[PDB]
Amino acid sequence: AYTTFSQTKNDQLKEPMFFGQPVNVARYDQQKYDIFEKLIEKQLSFFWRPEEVDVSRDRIDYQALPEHEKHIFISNLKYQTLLDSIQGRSPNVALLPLISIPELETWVETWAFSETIHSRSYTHIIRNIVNDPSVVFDDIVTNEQIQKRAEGISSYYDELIEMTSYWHLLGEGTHTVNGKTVTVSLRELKKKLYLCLMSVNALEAIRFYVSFACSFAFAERELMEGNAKIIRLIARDEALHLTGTQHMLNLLRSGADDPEMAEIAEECKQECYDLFVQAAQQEKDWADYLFRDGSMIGLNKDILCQYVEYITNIRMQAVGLDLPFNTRSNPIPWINTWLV
Amino acid sequence: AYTTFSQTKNDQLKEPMFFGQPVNVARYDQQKYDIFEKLIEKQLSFFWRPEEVDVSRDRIDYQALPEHEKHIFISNLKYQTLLDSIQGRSPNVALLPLISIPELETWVETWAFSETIHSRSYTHIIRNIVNDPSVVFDDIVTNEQIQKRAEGISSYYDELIEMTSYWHLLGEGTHTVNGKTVTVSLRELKKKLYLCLMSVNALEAIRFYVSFACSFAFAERELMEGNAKIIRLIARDEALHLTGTQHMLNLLRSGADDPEMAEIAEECKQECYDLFVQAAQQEKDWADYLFRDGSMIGLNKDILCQYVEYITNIRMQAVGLDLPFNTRSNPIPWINTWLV
Ligand SMILES: [Fe+3]
Ligand SMILES: [Fe+3]
Ligand SMILES: [Fe+3]
Ligand SMILES: [Fe+3]
Ligand SMILES: [Hg+2]
Ligand SMILES: [Hg+2]
Ligand SMILES: [Hg+2]
Ligand SMILES: [Hg+2]
Ligand SMILES: [Hg+2]
Ligand SMILES: [Hg+2]
Ligand SMILES: [Hg+2]
Ligand SMILES: [Hg+2]
Ligand SMILES: [Hg+2]
Ligand SMILES: [Hg+2]
Ligand SMILES: [Hg+2]
Ligand SMILES: [Hg+2]
Ligand SMILES: [Hg+2]
Ligand SMILES: [Hg+2]
Repeated sequence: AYTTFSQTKNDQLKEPMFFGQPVNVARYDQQKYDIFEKLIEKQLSFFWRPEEVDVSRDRIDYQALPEHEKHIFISNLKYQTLLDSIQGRSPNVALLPLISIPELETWVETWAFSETIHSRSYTHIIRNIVNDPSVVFDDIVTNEQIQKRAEGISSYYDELIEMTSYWHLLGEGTHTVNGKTVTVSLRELKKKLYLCLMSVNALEAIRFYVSFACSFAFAERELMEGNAKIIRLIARDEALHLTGTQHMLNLLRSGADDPEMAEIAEECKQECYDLFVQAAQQEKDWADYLFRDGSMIGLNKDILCQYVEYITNIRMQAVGLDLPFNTRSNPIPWINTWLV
Repeated sequence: AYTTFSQTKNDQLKEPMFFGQPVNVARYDQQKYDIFEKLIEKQLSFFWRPEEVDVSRDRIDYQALPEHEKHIFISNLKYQTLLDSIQGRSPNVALLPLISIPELETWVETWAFSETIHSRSYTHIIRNIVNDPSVVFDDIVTNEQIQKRAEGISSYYDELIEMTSYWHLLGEGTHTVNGKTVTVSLRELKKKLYLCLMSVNALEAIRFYVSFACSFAFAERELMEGNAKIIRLIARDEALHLTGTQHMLNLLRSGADDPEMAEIAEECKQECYDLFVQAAQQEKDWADYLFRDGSMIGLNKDILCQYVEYITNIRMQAVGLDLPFNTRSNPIPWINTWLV
């Protein structure tokens, strides 16, 4: 029941962010939430081209890196590549079919587009530091530790997409599909979308930042400067992306949008909390693999764990959740000079 | 059965453009088809911001225009706005769930993104020429003469999307849903995709170009010059978009990407031909409504009717279809000053 151009003349200012009438005319002279228009304008002002960044010396730096440092650097890069591969397509496939206001529709498409630029930058880096990129790219898919760290991301998007298709095809109700009873509940679909957004928020807010810390650890010793310039630019984009998710989530919580979403945000509060705790544990577990061949000065399992707890508390506080970790000061204040 | 990250390590150089394993890793160091990477590169190199175009004098030009000319200009602009509203979201929602090679996936997202910029440019123009943009935007959804084509375009996308959901959810076969038999055929889905792509090719290559003639006719008179600059940038992007659909269609019908698709194309060849003529006829009938109160310097019902046949022959020939109209040289070579 999805349509690329709804024929009903509706007041886009009164539609809910999600699950309302699909957007027909794309207009930007007015908006229900100006924050999304501001985010679009910001992201567009940040447009950058990866191939323009000089990465000619990163090859020399990487090649001369001790083996364990190569492992750390490349493992981190592979995870970043995984995230943006997923983030380039997922917002469009999973969220686009559910948006009912133009500013949010275009923000999602712009956001997704910016992630494809990130992916293009990783190819730019990879192709210029290793002889055979295929070894790196192929490993992203088969690496058990990389997929264990990311487990839950694609699966959540996939479930939401499947539930969305059932909704658009059959509508609300209890149906009989090939002899099996299938329930299509919009409230349940709203819950899935809501928790998906919270998961994406955690991906943006924590997963990416942990990886930035590892990238900039090399920038601190004046190595991989081409990669550093790129990660700085990517970080600037991710900051906008997480601002977008924090606002979507907090606006839904406010009850100023779909009233049902406000009820859902409250009822599912523990699930929100749980997914953050789970994501944090995954990031921590990754350290055992990251430093399997040795650590670096200022970058090891303990420092990584402290940073995960540090940033997780900040991000959870930002969306109204209790803090699961002991409070602490930034374990790696040097990261500030690289962010924003 | 769609996934945002297929867990199987596959050779992306050997997958078909569509219906293969969903793209997992986004890489750009290699490609099955170079054209899509080159198109991505070109499109990124053409990035532009509408707000940077001075449209301060279009206001007075528009007010000074005779009433029938205001109708011509605004009706045309409304149609362009409709086309890009649909094109900003549809390639993403309709094609992403079916693409199996990374270069094509990112091209589609880049292409769709470029369309959102176009939509933003129309808002820039409209808000600077009428005082109350709402009157213009609302008429787009309700305008009888416009919605004719709108529904026809949306239909192809909407049906493809619906059939794609059934395919991902139930797979091929004869299923039952609430007492009704629902048959899912990959062959029929492929035909749907082919028809849809041909329709988009006609939209990109014919519908847009007819509107460009309508727009640049004013530019020739040094009127609505801000609009002219924007449409010129839009036409530059559209040339890339049509290049992309022409390659997709030609690769699908030759049989080098998927034998079944080549077989289907030949099968529904007559349908495709009438599909194109129909689209041309619609643009013709439109030119009518456009001049139902008079003509202007350089454009009228007949000259526009001639341009439609001229461009249609060229575009249809490009994708292996017979020529429906008598051959002639360009009716308005002056338009070349503004096109690629
Ligand atoms: Fe990213
Ligand atoms: Fe992001
Ligand atoms: Fe366009
Ligand atoms: Fe286009
Ligand atoms: Hg999500
Ligand atoms: Hg998600
Ligand atoms: Hg890391
Ligand atoms: Hg780290
Ligand atoms: Hg829940
Ligand atoms: Hg919550
Ligand atoms: Hg810790
Ligand atoms: Hg299509
Ligand atoms: Hg289509
Ligand atoms: Hg026209
Ligand atoms: Hg025209
Ligand atoms: Hg056909
Ligand atoms: Hg056709
Ligand atoms: Hg004619």
